[PDB]
Amino acid sequence: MKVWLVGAYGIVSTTAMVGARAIERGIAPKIGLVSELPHFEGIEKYAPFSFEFGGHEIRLLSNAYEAAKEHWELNRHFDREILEAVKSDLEGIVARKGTALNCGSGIKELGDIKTLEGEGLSLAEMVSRIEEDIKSFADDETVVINVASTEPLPNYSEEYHGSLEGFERMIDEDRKEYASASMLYAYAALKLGLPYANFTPSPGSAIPALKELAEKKGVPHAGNDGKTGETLVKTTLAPMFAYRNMEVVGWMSYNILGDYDGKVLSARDNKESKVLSKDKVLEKMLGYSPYSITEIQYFPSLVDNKTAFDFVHFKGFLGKLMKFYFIWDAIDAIVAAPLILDIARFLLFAKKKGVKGVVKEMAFFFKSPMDTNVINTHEQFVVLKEWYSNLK
Amino acid sequence: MKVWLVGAYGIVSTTAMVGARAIERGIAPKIGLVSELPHFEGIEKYAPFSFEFGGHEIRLLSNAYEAAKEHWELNRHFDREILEAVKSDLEGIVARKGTALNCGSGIKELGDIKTLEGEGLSLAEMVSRIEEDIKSFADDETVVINVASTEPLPNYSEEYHGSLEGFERMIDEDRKEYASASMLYAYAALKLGLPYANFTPSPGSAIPALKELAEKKGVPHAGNDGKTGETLVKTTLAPMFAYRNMEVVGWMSYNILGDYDGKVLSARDNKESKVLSKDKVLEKMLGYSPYSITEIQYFPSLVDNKTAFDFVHFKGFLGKLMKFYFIWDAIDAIVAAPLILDIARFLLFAKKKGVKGVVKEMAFFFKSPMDTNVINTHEQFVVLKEWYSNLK
Amino acid sequence: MKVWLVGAYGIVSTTAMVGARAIERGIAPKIGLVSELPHFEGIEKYAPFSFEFGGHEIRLLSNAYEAAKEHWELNRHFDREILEAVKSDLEGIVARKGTALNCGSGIKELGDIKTLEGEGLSLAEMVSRIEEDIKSFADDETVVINVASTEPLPNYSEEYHGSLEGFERMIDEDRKEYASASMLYAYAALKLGLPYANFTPSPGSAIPALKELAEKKGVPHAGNDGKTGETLVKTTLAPMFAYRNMEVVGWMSYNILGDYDGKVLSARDNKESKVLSKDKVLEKMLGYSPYSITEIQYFPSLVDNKTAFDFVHFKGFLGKLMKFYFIWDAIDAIVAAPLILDIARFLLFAKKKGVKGVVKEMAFFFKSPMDTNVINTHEQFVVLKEWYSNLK
Amino acid sequence: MKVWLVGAYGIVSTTAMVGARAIERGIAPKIGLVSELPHFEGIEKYAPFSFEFGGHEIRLLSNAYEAAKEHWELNRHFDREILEAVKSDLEGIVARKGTALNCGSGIKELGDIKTLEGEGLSLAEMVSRIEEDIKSFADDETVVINVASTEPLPNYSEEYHGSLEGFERMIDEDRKEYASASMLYAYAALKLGLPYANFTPSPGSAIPALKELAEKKGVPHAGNDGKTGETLVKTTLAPMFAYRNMEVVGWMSYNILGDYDGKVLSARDNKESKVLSKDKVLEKMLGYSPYSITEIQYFPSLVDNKTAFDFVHFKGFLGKLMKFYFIWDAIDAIVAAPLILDIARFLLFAKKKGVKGVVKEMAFFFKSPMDTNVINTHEQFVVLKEWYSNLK
Ligand SMILES: NC(=O)C1=CN([C@@H]2O[C@H](COP(=O)(O)OP(=O)(O)OC[C@H]3O[C@@H](n4cnc5c(N)ncnc54)[C@H](O)[C@@H]3O)[C@@H](O)[C@H]2O)C=CC1
Ligand SMILES: NC(=O)C1=CN([C@@H]2O[C@H](COP(=O)(O)OP(=O)(O)OC[C@H]3O[C@@H](n4cnc5c(N)ncnc54)[C@H](O)[C@@H]3O)[C@@H](O)[C@H]2O)C=CC1
Ligand SMILES: NC(=O)C1=CN([C@@H]2O[C@H](COP(=O)(O)OP(=O)(O)OC[C@H]3O[C@@H](n4cnc5c(N)ncnc54)[C@H](O)[C@@H]3O)[C@@H](O)[C@H]2O)C=CC1
Ligand SMILES: NC(=O)C1=CN([C@@H]2O[C@H](COP(=O)(O)OP(=O)(O)OC[C@H]3O[C@@H](n4cnc5c(N)ncnc54)[C@H](O)[C@@H]3O)[C@@H](O)[C@H]2O)C=CC1
Ligand SMILES: O=C(COP(=O)(O)O)[C@@H](O)[C@H](O)[C@H](O)C(O)O
Ligand SMILES: O=C(COP(=O)(O)O)[C@@H](O)[C@H](O)[C@H](O)C(O)O
Ligand SMILES: O=C(COP(=O)(O)O)[C@@H](O)[C@H](O)[C@H](O)C(O)O
Ligand SMILES: O=C(COP(=O)(O)O)[C@@H](O)[C@H](O)[C@H](O)C(O)O
Ligand code: NA
Ligand code: NA
Repeated sequence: MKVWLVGAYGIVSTTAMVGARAIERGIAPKIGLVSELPHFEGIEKYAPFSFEFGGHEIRLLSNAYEAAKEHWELNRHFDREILEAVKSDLEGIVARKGTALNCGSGIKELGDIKTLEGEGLSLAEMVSRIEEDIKSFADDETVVINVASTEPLPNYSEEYHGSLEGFERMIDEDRKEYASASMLYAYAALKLGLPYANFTPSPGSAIPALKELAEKKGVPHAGNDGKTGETLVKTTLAPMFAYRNMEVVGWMSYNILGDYDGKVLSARDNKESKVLSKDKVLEKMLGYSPYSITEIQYFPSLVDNKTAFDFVHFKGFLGKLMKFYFIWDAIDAIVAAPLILDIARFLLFAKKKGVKGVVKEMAFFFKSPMDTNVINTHEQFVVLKEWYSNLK
Repeated sequence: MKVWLVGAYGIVSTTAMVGARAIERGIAPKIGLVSELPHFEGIEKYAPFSFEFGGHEIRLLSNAYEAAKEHWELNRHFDREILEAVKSDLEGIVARKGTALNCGSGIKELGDIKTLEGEGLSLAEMVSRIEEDIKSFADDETVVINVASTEPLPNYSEEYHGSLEGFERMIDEDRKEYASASMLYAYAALKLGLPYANFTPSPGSAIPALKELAEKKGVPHAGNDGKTGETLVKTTLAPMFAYRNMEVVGWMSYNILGDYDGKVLSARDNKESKVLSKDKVLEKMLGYSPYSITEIQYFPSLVDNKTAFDFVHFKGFLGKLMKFYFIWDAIDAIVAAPLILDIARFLLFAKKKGVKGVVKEMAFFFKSPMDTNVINTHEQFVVLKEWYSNLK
Repeated sequence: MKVWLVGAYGIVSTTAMVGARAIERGIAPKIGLVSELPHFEGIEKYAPFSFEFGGHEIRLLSNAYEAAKEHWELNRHFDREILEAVKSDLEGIVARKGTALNCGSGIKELGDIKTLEGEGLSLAEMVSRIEEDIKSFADDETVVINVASTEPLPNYSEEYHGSLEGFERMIDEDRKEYASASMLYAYAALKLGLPYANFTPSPGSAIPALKELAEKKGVPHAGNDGKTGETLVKTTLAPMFAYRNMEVVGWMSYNILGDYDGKVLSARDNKESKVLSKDKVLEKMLGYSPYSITEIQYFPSLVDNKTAFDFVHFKGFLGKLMKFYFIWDAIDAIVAAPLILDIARFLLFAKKKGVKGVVKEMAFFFKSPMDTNVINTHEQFVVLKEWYSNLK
Repeated sequence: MKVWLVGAYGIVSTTAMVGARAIERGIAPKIGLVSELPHFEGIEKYAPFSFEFGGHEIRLLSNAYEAAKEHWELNRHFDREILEAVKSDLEGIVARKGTALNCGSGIKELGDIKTLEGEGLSLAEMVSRIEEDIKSFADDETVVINVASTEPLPNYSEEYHGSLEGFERMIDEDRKEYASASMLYAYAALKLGLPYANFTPSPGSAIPALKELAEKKGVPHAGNDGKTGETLVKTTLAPMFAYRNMEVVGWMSYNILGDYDGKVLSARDNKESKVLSKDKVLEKMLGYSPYSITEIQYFPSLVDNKTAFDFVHFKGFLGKLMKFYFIWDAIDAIVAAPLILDIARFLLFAKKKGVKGVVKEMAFFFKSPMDTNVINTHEQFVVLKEWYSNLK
């Protein structure tokens, strides 16, 4: 199959590229891959473990191997012998110039970038480069996945976002003020009839205009925002307190990381998309809102080794309060990269099975799942198991 | 309804007594009570929030109020104004002299005790005092719940434990070597046709002899071992790692507490029942055994404020290892006492609905659930919800 | 002796009042009191354990007992029987109306307040009420200690703060823009010849104008900012890494609390004084600056039970990095209140021994010690021991 | 200089070998080396950074490079490029066959071993091989350092250990029952006039017989037991509580590690030396004994990445209790290896400066310092600074 990756040279994207190839050459286990659990046997009939990559980037380096080695140099999150083995394959992967349109102040923190909007292109001219890049790569087994730096909350507009006819009116009128890059790549992929997922809290295809386009074109799509570590624990453990009829009176979630993700998120406008996504799950699960605080801070020594400190204060019998603390220490790229490969395969499955529009049953992968109030990790895992069985 | 409590003067038992009454007088919330969740509406038709207490003890103090105040003095785990309000009610609760038969070396740590076996009674003569105590209290809405100090692993015997006819042959032959107190109280309650639950890792009714008696007499029973804090988190979080296709390579669980429970468990023979119960859940959920360590140590300054430190080392994509840590800080009596009241009400429900034998669907309350391989907290909560709906 | 307390109805101030009296009535141990360590035997010759209180407040409640009970109701940080025992004594303590001049936006969070500036008084008229209040209370064994809500960083001015003649020119010209309440109370106390300490990161007497006045008047003074929990651990543990020739590459300090202190500090202008004070100690001890982050967030369920999460990332032999984590769980009022009593006694000692100006050797009590680069807790404790011996 | 290392192929020993050479070839920083702090400038006049190695082992592998690579393969605690750079140097280091005489049951856990006692040699014949090995290597700038697996507590004997004349009577009588390997290597080194340090809690030279021999021969010696991580924090932080007049009511120290050290310590007899050494520091610093628990457990996934969980429960003002928690995550070999090089250089310094007998002023390096009640890390660091200045 083919995966077009937005933000192709990022750490999640390149680790997924590295892992795909290492697994295919026989030199790495299949750990981490949900699509490889026993419940999903038979998936290889529809979406075999077999990948070619392309993508869009704004940080142009020469190819995906150079990009993979840069992140590896700082992180050493897989073995040198893997990097060497997949070098040749990755050196053949060369990203194309994307758009950082309205992606917030945090993009400054990436250093040397080049973008389509920086060439003076109108929105319509931009959309055409993007589509030309994707379609020249795409086949009948291609999916597009956004792994780009998180954008800030967009300037929402009813006219331009609330219908597909209004969204295309935006493009025709070149009204950039209301377009963000994640929407343009989503639009390009759905217009081309490719399945799409959004791994980030950017809006992507999560506006009605693009949901309406997905249904009309008969294309499945999924999102938003990879739920990979601290928020995974949150949607696993919060349920325990409800099962036992306990009130959660406060939940603190404090995250510190470095590398390119922590750097963009060091900016206040970019940080807000991610924080809101992480914060808001509590109410949806419990029915009420405990005093929550969720923060992300840059901490460069940690590089991609994001660490999360959480504290949960909660009331039990007779009203007495009590305390639970947890600390999560993981490489972000390691818990996210297999999910990119899972999402790609499940999208292809859903595509081959006639599924259109939001695949709400992929909520399990995401912090902010489209079209569903199923947040609980256990329930999400049941829904995804059952969804697959119903279509298999 | 009536609850006969084995270990009536313990902290869990007295906190439950205090809480029952405080709730009934209107001065405490219903937090902590599973049986008060919205899914279980209508339960009050079969098991209203309404309790009278009695029980067996070996530490004879004058009454349940003196016993409640002693634990309160050290713990202050509810307000003085609650203690004052429920004083009169508790002063009417007076335990009867039980048996500490073969309850292990740790019983020395309780100080001044008096027991039936210490009076020279045969097993048959013991069983008769126990039954006479219980039946003089019991009505058609009575349940017996074991909350006594944890016993060591028993000397298991096929003849004497593997059939009801062999168990009664033990009693007739006065073969004490093979009887433990928890089995004698279980036997007494089931012989009398009362529902029984075991809140501790002692054997209780979890031997075939007594399971066979429960079916024959048509009595429901449940157990074993309240799953209340660290093991609750364990059966909630371990699933997350399986959902994501991660290998758990080691799990450490280190617990330190004081008061009467930590004191009995300071003994190596008594400690083993509890440790095995806490340890063994991992395999049952995951399919394989990570390197696990589970310890309990006395730490007197903590009194009933058991604190648990856990560390989970686990492999993800590409085999890279990663770390999760958690610390649990709660009053044991506070997370256990509402469950005693829940178990009592659910037993009465099950009784009134024609249920006999092990109520496997009460696994949610227990670390070592009888007759079931459902360990996962989420699944256990679904089974209990569904069980109730099917009988309501 | 007498202690005039600025912020008399706060939690630290009232807990110190409660504790003083409980100790004097014989019903509480002397734990927590540095001045009661064996090295300081003989101090009772100069500063016996014997206290009368008065003070300034802007939250006017009826008396110090009402104020003590309000904090106790939420915190229960000492026993009911103590509160009852010291009730009569505290009911005789009635604060006088102070000034919240330029104390930042966070003062809104205290609710109902009344202030001298709110009466239209000029600076000179304000200074006169303050001095009249203090002098009508003061004797030859009186000290004034600021325990008021933390102010923001002041508008610093060379003319008005850099000399005593320029500071009094400010008062004569009624130039409020450049005066903050903490400076006015410091000025009032030093003008009256009373020793002064500042327990907060407000400026207080830490401007040259007031240091010059302290020397001229021959009055000892100390500050700034009680070092009581997380920053105490910081100045104790950071040294370990230097002793062992390790580079600290990052130190995160994340604090969450509620009650009146967390509420005022929830405001960004007020928060900054405290954060800078907590943050800046690292460089002073180590010689260089690790990447540090220090945050304070409101978390109301915790009330005065401030909890601190810290993480220290550090390099060792061969450059390999490594991790230390700590979590501090304490009642702020409990670790601060005995130090108020210690500071008062040590000030009186220093006064009776002819000491004038900044008592730099009291650095041990403070996060931002005036006139000293001795930050290390061990060194600070040696300096204070030696200082006392040299004057005893 | 030369360092003879007992347990030459262990992880601490080989990491120190690797580091020495990497530093000398210019490719690693001097971080971790106390002897490289600015206070110790001029030490290179007496003990330059310049090392040749030899040693005794019972696990015979071909040479020190093979041994270094085995630990590296599991731990990756320095870079591959370092291992490659120092390969040739280490391949020239070949250990000689030592003695595991009375080293406890845990030695079984090392797998394939060969020993002098296994050849049938008497004690006197053993002592002669050891001395012949050491003296054929030794020069006027040689030191012997024990880094061997921890032994159990020895069978102490007044006759055979309480005097040098009684110790040699043991050797003459071939009374093995009373000799342990660590004493034999200590004896061999001091008889040969070499300085000796003991990095482990084995007895080594810490018996009067050998202390008396050190004085008589005029040889300096130091020990016992590298204080490197959790116990370093303990002797740094415990003082804070005394400085502030707080009672420590309980301290739990729970350690889990794997590799060869955790494996030997998995045995109950070997574990006890280390646990007692770690536990007993509290009383010596504070004056009294808090309820302490100190445990070490094998946890193989962690290899040499020992992790320590500690909890400190302590009383403050008014008697209110409060909690501090810490977690230490470090590679044991990384915090210990530079200290071997420091100890060697400081021993040579002390030797060249006429120092004889126990160098009590090296207590800073050790958990159980000989001939001193100075336990506090700060005081220990002052003593070592001052000692060096006095002799420089
Ligand atoms: N555990 C994880 O790593 C999870 C990551 N995320 C999100 O996934 C995304 C990727 O994470 P990382 O790889 O760690 O960050 P990264 O910064 O290393 O990778 C993002 C890449 O996208 C490129 N990029 C940014 N904006 C672009 C645009 N508009 N068009 C084309 N390329 C663009 C950047 O040059 C960079 O190479 C981030 O947005 C992050 O918030 C979401 C949940 C969890
Ligand atoms: N969170 C919790 O508190 C949980 C508790 N458990 C178990 O529940 C039991 C009760 O816990 P606590 O109330 O904390 O302990 P506790 O020691 O305060 O209460 C037990 C009481 O039972 C009495 N007793 C002991 N053996 C007896 C016997 N053979 N016959 C009659 N009375 C006897 C003792 O005198 C004592 O009053 C313990 O076995 C504990 O292991 C199980 C899971 C969790
Ligand atoms: N561990 C601790 O509790 C430490 C506290 N601090 C500082 O000590 C101070 C006292 O702490 P808490 O008692 O917890 O806070 P609190 O808010 O309960 O007490 C402060 C009191 O001062 C009053 N106040 C505020 N501004 C005033 C003014 N300008 N004039 C007169 N009264 C005024 C308020 O009405 C309040 O009653 C805070 O500034 C805090 O930052 C410093 C280090 C540590
Ligand atoms: N942070 C640390 O690594 C600290 C280590 N220690 C002690 O330092 C010692 C070394 O630690 P590691 O290198 O981690 O362990 P390791 O087991 O990898 O190294 C010990 C080596 O000594 C050899 N050995 C054992 N007994 C011997 C004997 N009687 N004669 C000659 N060789 C013998 C073994 O074959 C092994 O190669 C251990 O005793 C440990 O308890 C003490 C404090 C801290
Ligand atoms: O999106 C998330 C959060 O997902 P979670 O790890 O909370 O499940 C992460 O990628 C995020 O960028 C940082 O790791 C976090 O420290 O802010
Ligand atoms: O039975 C348990 C364990 O249940 P868990 O809190 O692990 O779910 C507790 O009652 C036990 O006695 C101690 O709290 C534990 O420290 O040993
Ligand atoms: O001044 C300090 C800090 O002193 P430290 O406890 O850091 O030694 C505290 O009073 C502060 O107000 C909060 O507790 C902290 O969470 O911001
Ligand atoms: O000797 C010690 C303890 O020194 P500490 O790290 O406590 O300062 C260590 O080498 C020990 O072998 C283990 O790391 C510990 O987990 O038992
Ligand atoms: Na860690
Ligand atoms: Na806590």
